[PDB]
Amino acid sequence: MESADLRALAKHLYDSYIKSFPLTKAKARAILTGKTTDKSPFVIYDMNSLMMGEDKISKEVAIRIFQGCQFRSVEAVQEITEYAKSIPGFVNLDLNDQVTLLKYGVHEIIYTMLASLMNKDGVLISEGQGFMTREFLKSLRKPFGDFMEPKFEFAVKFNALELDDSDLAIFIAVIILSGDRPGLLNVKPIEDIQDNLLQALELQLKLNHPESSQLFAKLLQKMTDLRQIVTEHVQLLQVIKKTETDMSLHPLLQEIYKDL
Amino acid sequence: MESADLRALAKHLYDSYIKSFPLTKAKARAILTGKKSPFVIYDMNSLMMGEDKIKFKHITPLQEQSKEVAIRIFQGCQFRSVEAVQEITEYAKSIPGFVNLDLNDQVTLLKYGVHEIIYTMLASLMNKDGVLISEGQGFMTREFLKSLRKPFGDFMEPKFEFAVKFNALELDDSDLAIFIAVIILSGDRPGLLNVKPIEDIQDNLLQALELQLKLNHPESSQLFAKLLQKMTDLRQIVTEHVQLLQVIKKTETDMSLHPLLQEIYKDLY
Ligand SMILES: O=C(O)c1ccc(-c2nn(C(=O)c3c(Cl)cccc3C(F)(F)F)c3ccc(Cl)cc23)c(OCC2CCCCC2)c1
Ligand SMILES: O=C(O)c1ccc(-c2nn(C(=O)c3c(Cl)cccc3C(F)(F)F)c3ccc(Cl)cc23)c(OCC2CCCCC2)c1
Repeated sequence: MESADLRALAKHLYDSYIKSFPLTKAKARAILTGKTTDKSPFVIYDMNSLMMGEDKISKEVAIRIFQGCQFRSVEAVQEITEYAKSIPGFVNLDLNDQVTLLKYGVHEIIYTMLASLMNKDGVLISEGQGFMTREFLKSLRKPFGDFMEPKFEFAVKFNALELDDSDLAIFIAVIILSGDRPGLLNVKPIEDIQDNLLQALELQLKLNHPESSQLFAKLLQKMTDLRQIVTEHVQLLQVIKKTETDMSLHPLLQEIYKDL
Repeated sequence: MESADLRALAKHLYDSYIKSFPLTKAKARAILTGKKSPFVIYDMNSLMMGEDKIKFKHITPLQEQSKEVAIRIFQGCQFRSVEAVQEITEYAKSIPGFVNLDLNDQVTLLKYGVHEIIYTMLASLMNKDGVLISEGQGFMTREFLKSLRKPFGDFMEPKFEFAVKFNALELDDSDLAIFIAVIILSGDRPGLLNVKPIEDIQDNLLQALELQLKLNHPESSQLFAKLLQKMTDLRQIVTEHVQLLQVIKKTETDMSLHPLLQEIYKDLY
């Protein structure tokens, strides 16, 4: 609750975030804007560029891309879980509430952090080694094309806030420590942690974006749109599963989606 | 370098050690010796009453957990160990020079060090008759732990065997604060990128521990050497520990936790 303490918490979370997520927004942005020789991605914009891309960096292409999304989402769940344990107080919570917070929080976080990998033309893949175009993703057949596009729609709006990794590290923590998740046993300790995270985010945004009016409020308003987009994602994903048999969901994602 | 620098480092680490860990050795020993009473778990019925009266957070039934007591206690060890890792990680940041290391090397040092540190610090909570749990609110007997069925009983006992020998050195919290730092700053962990600064810090921690032990146990002959020799018992039992855990997972079908819980505890299983 004191500034030094709030700045210390910000530094802690940023450092843990760097340790936990291999591909930061800062690195993604350097790749997307370029001007460098060594970091240029191979761009996948059609079927044949995809073929060449596998040789550089079976199933029907839409499915293969879906399985690529879910395999990375599972890895992201693992990275997010490691990050969560570094949030002060999280591992001391009731073990059931830890599961619950991760269960309902990972999806919102994956959307947030996916945006870091995206611009209006596509998304970085394979640790930034590839770039798959939005138009290619959107043109995937039957339900898959429309499954991909809303991730871009959110990302373009979220990215206009110009958050950097130091901002995102605290924002992600706030999302995880949401006391309103269904089935929480002890709301008060989660809310006490979140108030400290919210206080730290508030000061971080004031110091890092002093010219950005009410960025704190605008970012909390983004957490609202995240709740709606994750809801649409699950409903669409359920429909796809009840139509496509060639789709396995990783048992970790399978568990997260059950009862959700 | 100089005596004052080494004493300052000792005091800095001691002060941080107190801040980082919930139950110090000094407080634990007062409880173990009877100097009010912790709730005592000595059999199945006292365990049931103890979880119902006291809230032993690591041995409370989860959803999708084994109801078998031996498994529940085993997993409780793993859940507390997860908590200890974060405590050790926070302590590490207070060691002068540590946060300036390469971030990958900070991660590596903590990764390969926490097991040795958890064993070491567990000894502070243990005597030959049992172990303090829940910040000293409970005391679980060695006989109860050792009498758990199949491999679980034999998984518990080696921890007591080590602790009893380690505790004969009669280290206090000011000694342990430096010793634990020395363990973290081990230059021989696999995959370190820049060993030189890690050994430079460890050499300072070693000088500080050597002087600490001379001043705090002037009558304890070659205590510095005997404590470094305990790295032999520590490296060996962590090795044994890994083999034991493997047998349990490749044998026990009733160990299922919610996959998100499995992910949280993934480095300790
Ligand atoms: O690296 C990451 O951090 C990363 C993170 C996320 C995705 C991703 N997840 N995702 C989902 O639907 C999804 C979500 Cl958001 C949350 C949870 C579960 C899922 C799902 F299980 F259902 F999969 C996308 C849809 C559209 C798009 Cl463009 C991306 C995703 C991701 O994409 C990897 C590559 C996409 C292009 C082809 C090659 C692989 C990468
Ligand atoms: O408070 C602490 O600082 C504390 C510290 C350690 C333990 C502990 N760790 N441990 C391990 O096996 C272990 C080790 Cl040493 C190193 C690394 C990882 C593990 C493991 F992940 F595999 F778990 C025990 C075995 C036997 C016994 Cl008696 C204890 C431990 C500890 O136990 C708490 C339990 C509460 C419920 C009732 C039973 C004791 C508490």
